Amino acid sequence: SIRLADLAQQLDAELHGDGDIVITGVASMQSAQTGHITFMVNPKYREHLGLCQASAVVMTQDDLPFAKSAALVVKNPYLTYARMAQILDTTPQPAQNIAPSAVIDATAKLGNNVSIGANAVIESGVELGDNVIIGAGCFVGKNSKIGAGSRLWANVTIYHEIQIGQNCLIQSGTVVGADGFGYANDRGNWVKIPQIGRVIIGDRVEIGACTTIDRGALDDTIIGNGVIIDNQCQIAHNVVIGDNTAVAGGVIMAGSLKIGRYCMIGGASVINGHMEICDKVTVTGMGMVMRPITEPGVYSSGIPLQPNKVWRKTAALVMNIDDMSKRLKSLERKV
Amino acid sequence: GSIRLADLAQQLDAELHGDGDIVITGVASMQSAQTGHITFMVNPKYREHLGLCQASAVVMTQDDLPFAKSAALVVKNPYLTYARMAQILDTTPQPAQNIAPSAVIDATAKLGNNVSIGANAVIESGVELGDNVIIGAGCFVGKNSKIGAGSRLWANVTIYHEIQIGQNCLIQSGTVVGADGFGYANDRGNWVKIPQIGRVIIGDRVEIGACTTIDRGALDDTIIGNGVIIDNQCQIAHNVVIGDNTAVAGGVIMAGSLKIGRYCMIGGASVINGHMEICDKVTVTGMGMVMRPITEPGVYSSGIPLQPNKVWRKTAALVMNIDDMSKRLKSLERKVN
Amino acid sequence: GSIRLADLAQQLDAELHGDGDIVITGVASMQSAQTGHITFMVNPKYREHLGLCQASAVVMTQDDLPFAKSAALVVKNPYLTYARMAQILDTTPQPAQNIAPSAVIDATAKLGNNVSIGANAVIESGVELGDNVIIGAGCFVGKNSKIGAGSRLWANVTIYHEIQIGQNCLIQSGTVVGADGFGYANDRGNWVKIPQIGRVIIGDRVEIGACTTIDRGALDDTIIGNGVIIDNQCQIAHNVVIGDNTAVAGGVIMAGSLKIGRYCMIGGASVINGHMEICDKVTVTGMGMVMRPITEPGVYSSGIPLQPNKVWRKTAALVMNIDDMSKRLKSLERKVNQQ
Ligand SMILES: CC1(C)CC(=O)c2c(nc3nn(-c4ccccc4)c(O)c3c2-c2cccs2)C1
Ligand SMILES: CC1(C)CC(=O)c2c(nc3nn(-c4ccccc4)c(O)c3c2-c2cccs2)C1
Ligand SMILES: CC1(C)CC(=O)c2c(nc3nn(-c4ccccc4)c(O)c3c2-c2cccs2)C1
Ligand SMILES: [Mg+2]
Ligand SMILES: [Mg+2]
Repeated sequence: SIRLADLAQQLDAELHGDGDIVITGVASMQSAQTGHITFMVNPKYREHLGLCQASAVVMTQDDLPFAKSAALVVKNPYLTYARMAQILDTTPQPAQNIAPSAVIDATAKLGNNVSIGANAVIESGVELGDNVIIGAGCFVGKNSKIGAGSRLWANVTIYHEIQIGQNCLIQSGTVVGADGFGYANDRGNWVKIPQIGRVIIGDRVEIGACTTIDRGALDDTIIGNGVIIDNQCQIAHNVVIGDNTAVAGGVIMAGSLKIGRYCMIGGASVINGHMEICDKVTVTGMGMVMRPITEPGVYSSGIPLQPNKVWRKTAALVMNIDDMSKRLKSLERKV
Repeated sequence: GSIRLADLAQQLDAELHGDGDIVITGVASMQSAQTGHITFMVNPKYREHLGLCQASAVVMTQDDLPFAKSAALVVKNPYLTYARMAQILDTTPQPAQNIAPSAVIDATAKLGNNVSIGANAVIESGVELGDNVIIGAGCFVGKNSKIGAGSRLWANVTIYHEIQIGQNCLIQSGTVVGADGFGYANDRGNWVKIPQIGRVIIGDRVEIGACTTIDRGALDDTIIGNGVIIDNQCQIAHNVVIGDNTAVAGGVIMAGSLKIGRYCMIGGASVINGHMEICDKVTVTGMGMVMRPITEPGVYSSGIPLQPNKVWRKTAALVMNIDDMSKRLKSLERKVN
Repeated sequence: GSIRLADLAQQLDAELHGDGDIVITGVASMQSAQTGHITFMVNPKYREHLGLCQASAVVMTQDDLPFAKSAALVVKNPYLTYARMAQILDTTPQPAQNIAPSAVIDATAKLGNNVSIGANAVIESGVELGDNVIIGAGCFVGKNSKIGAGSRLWANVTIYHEIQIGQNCLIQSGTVVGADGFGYANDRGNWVKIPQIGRVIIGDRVEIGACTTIDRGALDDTIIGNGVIIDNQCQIAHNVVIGDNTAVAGGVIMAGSLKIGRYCMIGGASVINGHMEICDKVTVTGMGMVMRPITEPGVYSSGIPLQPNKVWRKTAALVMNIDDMSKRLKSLERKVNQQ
């Protein structure tokens, strides 16, 4: 719990109402009860703010006239919401202290206040920084290093020789450092290319659940600082992702792709490899990226949904578009 | 477990034609069935082939009966009868039996009657496991989560904190329920984490495949209705709502705050945008690119399917330049008129 | 790990030019290579750059040799030689060594010689592990499953019951082999589970990436042939059959009862529908949408690639209205034909 006056101070918001109100948590506008602080971004929710039963509402100045409760005025309600939710976070830690069922190699190097959950497995030579938390059931492979403040939820797999920076967060089911998909071909038989590169993850990286990030073949797969990656993504060997880029759910990236800084890769996109995407590119969901992207801006692909009866005709016509083109050229020639 | 044919026929509400004392030991395909096996025929084209099936009994319709070359179980719906008899004769093991000494179970967890927990599973404080719940080896169940009676998790399932799972659910290995939704605010180009303090509510009789991820909500909850079936490798984002009885095939990727109605069918590898609604009784065919709300029931499709590469090159180049083609058509139309 | 250059050259069937007594400690990229490293050159545009490479030896072709600024191993196939020398000098650790005290192993399991089982792995009753099999930490191997000699599972792999895996396979972490196929009957709108009592049969020398799922069959079996390579995040549905030496890149989804032949190459993020067959020696390029059987070898493709969003908006609008474009074209043809 926190006093509304103290919360507004920490949030650099200006308070309009009883600063002695006690805030115990954050809630949506529709669910907020007494003690909750909430927020609004869309002006449509103005007309019925009197129906919201939160103790306080984070809003802008243009919103204040419509307020029907204590209000914290800020320039950016959504960012203030992020900050106040961190202050009022109820999320537990993946582990507390080192569990007696954890299996930790005697050559592991552990900092202070490291927590390791039940049945986690820590291999030889692993370095865990101060305040690192390893969840139940994780595996951390030989000589990997995890920087101070980083946290793995339950059942994360880190392979060997992996480097992870400070204050990262990796959700369950994710695998960092599996072999890249590298094979030579000897007369039709695949010949494995050992993948002896690594994965380097920077600081403040968040990776979702059941995402896979392969190690490089010789040099490294690199995730920049401040990158956020959603669930179900595949980051192939020797991919390089620039700082602060965001990758939404289910994105598949091929080997040796380079993505710049401040990019936004939409859900379920497919990005081919051995090419570069420049800074400040947005690919919208399901984008089929076949060529380098050299200019910033928003890019898209795909023919959207239609009723099935309509789609049948659309697809058949598109598949015969060469014949349509030939007929147009012939008609131009004749006219 | 072996069963007399007459008893199996009674449990299936089938009409027995043949020796009720035949002992059935399992279910098999028509081509693999041997003595002791029961099988089924759904396709009357195989009537002439039944003499090649070595099953001790065959489930079939009344129209099929004159063609039988074995004891027959006559039913109205051979396919449904097959599902029922396979359940009766199921050889699938349980994920665990009893409580393994290597499992780590917080003292405050509440176990119902006849709960089984497999080797090296981890059960956090405040967890409640209903009667007959089975947790597979190596699972994690997070703080205060509740799993209803008869639900079963295979090995290596991850349930986060404050998750509610109904009765008689089944969750395959590698699945993660309740990870953080993809919630971040942007501050001058830096991403600022939004704690995801909502939950996941999973209803009764829900089946979830392997390596599927269902994220918790930001403030309110991600909700999966009763009787929903979800295949492998699906992504259900934070604050998605999936209505009762909907089926989601493999590899479907859903964005945040999507609401899918009841009785929908979402084909494999579809991609569904967020902050929008799909009404009841909608079918999206495979690889559907769902970018806008769907407000009428029925069948919807997208995608330009495969062609020989030489042909595809022309299709793709012409589509990409279709604006020029459209302009040329208009210009030719004006010249002719 | 260290090996004299002359000995390495002999094991590679390479021709040594330079000091055979050089001690090679590992493999590196041309850009990263330092003393003790061996590297390779596949692209002759780097001949002028070899003086910037500080490897102790470089694998190259006879045509490259005049450009060398180091000991050289001359071979016909630098890329294949690299694969072989990377295997000889492999630094990849094993998933486990010996049998960990924290592993839980059913008394009825049968182990071959020199089996290793990692910490907190769980082995069910009736499992058979062949000689030199390695089971990583935290794995689960379900009842009666059999893993052939030399096969290795990395950490946190799940093998269900009644699964058969061949020799010298390799499965990366997070993968699930033998989960229930997506099988349901329907009773008045209620899904009725169909127990999936078939199996998965995986052949010899199969490599499977991370977080891939391969479901068991409904009655008969899901089958992966010998020498198949499957990348990460793939989905192989119940009763799929994949022929020998086929490669499947990352994120491919295959629906039930698909049959893929031998020597196929399935590009990343492709979607392959089921109850159909793809013949031998078919290449599906990335993101391919396969709706019909493929009966002739060769290369097949689908998809409309990326455009700037403002351009894409117009493209999508025109395509969605392509039927009207077709009707206008036919009408203009009748006019030009004087009808
Ligand atoms: C990173 C952020 C804070 C902001 C953001 O821009 C974003 C976010 N979540 C998304 N989910 N999906 C998605 C998921 C599944 C299917 C389809 C789409 C996107 O495409 C998402 C995007 C993007 C839009 C355009 C480029 S990235 C949250
Ligand atoms: C649930 C059910 C008993 C019936 C059903 O409706 C269904 C089933 N299995 C499927 N597999 N795939 C699939 C998987 C991967 C790639 C491509 C396709 C579908 O699209 C499937 C569908 C659906 C078709 C259209 C909408 S849902 C079995
Ligand atoms: C097996 C091999 C040594 C050779 C090979 O053929 C191949 C390889 N890696 C790939 N990655 N991706 C990919 C991954 C993610 C997104 C987009 C593309 C492909 O499509 C790949 C392919 C293929 C190309 C065409 C058919 S298979 C490595
Ligand atoms: Mg243990
Ligand atoms: Mg996908």
